[PDB]
Amino acid sequence: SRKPFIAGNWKMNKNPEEAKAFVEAVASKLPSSDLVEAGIAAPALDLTTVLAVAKGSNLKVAAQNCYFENAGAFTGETSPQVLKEIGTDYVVIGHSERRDYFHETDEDINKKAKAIFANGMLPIICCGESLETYEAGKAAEFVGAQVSAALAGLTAEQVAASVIAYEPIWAIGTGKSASQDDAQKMCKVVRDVVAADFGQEVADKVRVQYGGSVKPENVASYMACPDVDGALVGGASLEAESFLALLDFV
Amino acid sequence: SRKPFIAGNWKMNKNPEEAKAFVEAVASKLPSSDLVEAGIAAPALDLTTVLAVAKGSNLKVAAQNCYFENAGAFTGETSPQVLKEIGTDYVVIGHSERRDYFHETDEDINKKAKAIFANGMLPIICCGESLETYEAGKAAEFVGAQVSAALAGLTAEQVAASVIAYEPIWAIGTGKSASQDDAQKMCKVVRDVVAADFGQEVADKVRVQYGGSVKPENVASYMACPDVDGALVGGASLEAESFLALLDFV
Ligand code: NA
Ligand code: NA
Ligand code: NA
Ligand code: NA
Ligand code: NA
Repeated sequence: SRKPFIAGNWKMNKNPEEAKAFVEAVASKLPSSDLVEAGIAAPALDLTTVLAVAKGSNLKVAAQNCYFENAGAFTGETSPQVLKEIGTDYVVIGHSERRDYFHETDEDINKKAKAIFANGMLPIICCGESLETYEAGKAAEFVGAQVSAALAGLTAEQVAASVIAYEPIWAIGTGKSASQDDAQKMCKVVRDVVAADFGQEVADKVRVQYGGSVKPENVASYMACPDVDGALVGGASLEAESFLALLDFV
Repeated sequence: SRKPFIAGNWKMNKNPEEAKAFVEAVASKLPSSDLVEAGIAAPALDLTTVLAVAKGSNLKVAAQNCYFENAGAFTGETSPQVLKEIGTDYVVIGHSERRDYFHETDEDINKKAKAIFANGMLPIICCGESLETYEAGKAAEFVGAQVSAALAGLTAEQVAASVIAYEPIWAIGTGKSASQDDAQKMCKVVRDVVAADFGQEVADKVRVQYGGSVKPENVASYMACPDVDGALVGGASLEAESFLALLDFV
């Protein structure tokens, strides 16, 4: 019985005042912690603000990226050590946008996952295949390799506590649309990979989120699929009213 | 009559409480703004804390990097619009470490400079040649090209208000050392390219910092160089006592 987890990725949106207003509007109105886990991945500029207002609530707080060293000569980078000290719960890593624009590799993601656990936090590891890979019938192999690479070297206990988010990158365009069948098939691809590398017992504990489009009238249907344990939500997490609406399924 | 500018680049160091304690120890002890401009480039996690503690002082506040769009689907990026909204003065762009680890290009830097001005802040534009380029005898040409690429499209008034930091990359972690002679030579190369592109009047206003090994014991000797207007200082800016000691040359 894996606990569902809806994480809202604000991406590069909101200043601290806007972030503050959002958390004040949502933190005290989330469903009970036993029913669903709810969190926000906020910009680094906004984190201390989000954490202060989220204090005493069930809203989990995630960073959108971090570097793989605790400190040093890495101008412009966010430390996982500092993230932990300020009270951050999760760190999103390997998001499609970072693997794209910012050249992040499987090796960087693996290093980040290790750094995040070394700093007592939990990673939300993103994966997903391109349109080209999808059209070539290679989604399962590509995603499988990504997942395996990211987890290599973690302990069984660390794997069991990780979150993995599957993004259907191929469905961003015009002529492609993802369905519940896609979410289920791809979330199972992730879990089977974890099973092959760490065993079925570990695989059955790791949460796998769907990162494709979910809406209030469909979120429940997607989450009810056997291998889908939550959602990494983009645009719909930017408004309090919209984010809260995605927690209705519980 | 170019006002000297010492900027302490903390790089990926300090949590918010550490950042607050530092500002508390240096804000009220800085020299008059008429003598020297003093700033701190702090991690994004610490910026709101630095800004609030520095409020009312003459301590300038800088970000260590930002993206070139105000908002959007850029997971993990720091917005220049939010940097302005919180009150940031400067943004360091093109630092050697980012051009290295994150493959940042001259095109990225040019877009960032424009974004920074569009948002009402000032850039600290970093440049500098590799050991290979240095050994090839092509330092002047290489650095000149970086400066020209970074400033292309900016107005003469924007260039006059910009800050450019020459980093002797060939003498950072290579077993080679750079001296006051290299600082003067290379800071003049920078100013000469500004003069060529925007006229000598503009060039005589742009502040060119040195980004090599500067310390309290030797800062005065570098500042005496006619074309050196400051320093973008790393390790020596982490301790309060040491940062203040970089400001006593006037
Ligand atoms: Na499910
Ligand atoms: Na300000
Ligand atoms: Na190096
Ligand atoms: Na050196
Ligand atoms: Na000088």
